[PDB]
Amino acid sequence: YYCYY
Amino acid sequence: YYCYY
Amino acid sequence: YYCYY
Amino acid sequence: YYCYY
Amino acid sequence: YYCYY
Amino acid sequence: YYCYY
Amino acid sequence: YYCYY
Amino acid sequence: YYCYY
Amino acid sequence: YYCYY
Amino acid sequence: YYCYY
Amino acid sequence: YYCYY
Amino acid sequence: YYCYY
Ligand SMILES: O=C(O)[C@H]1O[C@@H](O)[C@H](O)[C@@H](O)[C@@H]1O
Ligand SMILES: O=C(O)[C@H]1O[C@@H](O)[C@H](O)[C@@H](O)[C@@H]1O
Ligand SMILES: O=C(O)[C@H]1O[C@@H](O)[C@H](O)[C@@H](O)[C@@H]1O
Ligand SMILES: O=C(O)[C@H]1O[C@@H](O)[C@H](O)[C@@H](O)[C@@H]1O
Ligand SMILES: O=C(O)[C@H]1O[C@@H](O)[C@H](O)[C@@H](O)[C@@H]1O
Ligand SMILES: O=C(O)[C@H]1O[C@@H](O)[C@H](O)[C@@H](O)[C@@H]1O
Ligand SMILES: O=C(O)[C@H]1O[C@@H](O)[C@H](O)[C@@H](O)[C@@H]1O
Ligand SMILES: O=C(O)[C@H]1O[C@@H](O)[C@H](O)[C@@H](O)[C@@H]1O
Ligand SMILES: O=C(O)[C@H]1O[C@@H](O)[C@H](O)[C@@H](O)[C@@H]1O
Ligand SMILES: O=C(O)[C@H]1O[C@@H](O)[C@H](O)[C@@H](O)[C@@H]1O
Ligand SMILES: O=C(O)[C@H]1O[C@@H](O)[C@H](O)[C@@H](O)[C@@H]1O
Ligand SMILES: O=C(O)[C@H]1O[C@@H](O)[C@H](O)[C@@H](O)[C@@H]1O
Repeated sequence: YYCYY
Repeated sequence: YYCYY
Repeated sequence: YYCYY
Repeated sequence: YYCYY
Repeated sequence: YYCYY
Repeated sequence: YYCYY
Repeated sequence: YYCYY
Repeated sequence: YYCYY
Repeated sequence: YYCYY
Repeated sequence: YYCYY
Repeated sequence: YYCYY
Repeated sequence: YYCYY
């Protein structure tokens, strides 16, 4: 799960 | 904002 | 599953 | 908002 | 259990 | 995608 | 328990 | 992704 | 890679 | 949603 | 590596 | 969300 804000 | 679950 | 808001 | 499941 | 994709 | 368990 | 992905 | 337990 | 939604 | 990489 | 969201 | 590496 990786988020790039 | 993009998330890769 | 990847979402691009 | 587009999601690619 | 109900999922709404 | 939202699930309600 | 409800999750909103 | 937010879950409300 | 297998996902079970 | 469970993924097994 | 297995994740259970 | 629990991951078992
Ligand atoms: O675009 C970025 O700044 C960063 O994005 C992340 O996903 C990459 O792992 C990192 O190496 C990049 O520096
Ligand atoms: O359009 C964007 O900003 C981003 O969209 C994501 O899906 C791509 O993985 C990333 O490389 C892009 O920078
Ligand atoms: O790395 C991936 O498998 C995917 O990552 C997503 O962000 C991109 O939009 C998609 O084109 C790629 O196929
Ligand atoms: O990468 C893909 O297979 C698909 O991704 C979707 O977002 C595009 O609308 C579609 O035209 C592509 O064929
Ligand atoms: O919100 C919706 O569009 C739909 O959501 C589903 O869960 C309901 O069973 C269906 O009757 C609704 O039309
Ligand atoms: O905020 C949303 O888009 C959705 O969030 C879900 O939890 C609700 O069951 C659905 O009726 C909403 O349309
Ligand atoms: O039924 C429930 O407990 C919950 O279901 C979720 O989808 C709604 O977003 C939340 O407002 C409700 O409190
Ligand atoms: O229902 C709740 O207690 C909480 O649910 C969260 O999603 C809301 O962000 C928060 O403002 C509420 O206080
Ligand atoms: O557990 C399940 O319902 C399903 O899980 C999938 O991964 C299997 O390919 C399918 O044969 C099963 O019926
Ligand atoms: O605990 C669960 O509901 C699920 O957890 C997953 O990791 C298992 O592959 C699946 O067979 C189970 O049904
Ligand atoms: O195959 C595996 O290593 C693992 O796959 C997961 O889905 C099961 O929940 C876990 O008990 C197994 O040890
Ligand atoms: O398999 C393991 O080592 C561990 O996996 C975790 O998910 C269990 O909560 C923990 O009790 C086990 O000891």
